[PDB]
Amino acid sequence: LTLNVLQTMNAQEYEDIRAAGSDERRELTHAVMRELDAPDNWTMNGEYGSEFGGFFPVQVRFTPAHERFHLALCSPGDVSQVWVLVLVNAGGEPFAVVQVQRRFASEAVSHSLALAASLDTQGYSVNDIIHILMAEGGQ
Amino acid sequence: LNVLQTMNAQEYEDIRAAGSDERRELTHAVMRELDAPDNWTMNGEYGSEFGGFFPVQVRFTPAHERFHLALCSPGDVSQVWVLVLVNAGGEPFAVVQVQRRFASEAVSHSLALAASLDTQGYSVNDIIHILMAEGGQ
Repeated sequence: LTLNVLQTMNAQEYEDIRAAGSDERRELTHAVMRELDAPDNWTMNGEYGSEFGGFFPVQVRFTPAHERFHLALCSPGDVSQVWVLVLVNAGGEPFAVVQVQRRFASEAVSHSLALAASLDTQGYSVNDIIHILMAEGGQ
Repeated sequence: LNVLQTMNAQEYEDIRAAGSDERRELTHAVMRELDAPDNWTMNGEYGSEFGGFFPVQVRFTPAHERFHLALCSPGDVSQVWVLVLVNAGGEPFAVVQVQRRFASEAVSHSLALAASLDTQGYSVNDIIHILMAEGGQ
């Protein structure tokens, strides 16, 4: 499971690995995470069962230490044809899709995360962080 | 009911954005149109305890908790209502039904069929394949 393999796989092929089993899915999740860089003092966690809702064959969450909000990277599958990066405030609002990608673009995700982090450190509100990330994300 | 059918994805997100009270009222209005099968519970997301992906998200769960279904509203993530079935452990999983416009009776019917098949001892894999046919997926 190289970066190129992760990029060429369609929505059904993501659902196919989830369908193959828990160990197969876990492998896929780790390969996605291996391509990503979590910002300093943030945690990065993948979903291995349905603890994150189970909606996406791969779901990776990135959370700042204070945990006021998180971002979730959601893979192609039955729900969405494209990779989706969302920002969710605790309590569900504000919320936005800040970026969509047709093909897995790893460096782009990590940069948006790096941007989210520094904006957070710099004391920007969640609303302002969403508005900025959407512009950075072409959204 | 008619307002729910008439609202586009962006109005769903505008209500969640307006505030927690406004979102709660929208969640309850959706839930009021639906019927949970006997011995199942129905719960709506009020914050981000179901992930917060959808302006309205309603979960339907049998008491045995081997699996559940979630109805997910239009918004940023999806232009359409989706009904998904999630097994314990995240697999098997499927979208069993998609709706461009909220069809409350069709959701309740799909849920009653899932409950019916489950009692009759169908595997979750088989319930998925059957509900997808019933749901037009």
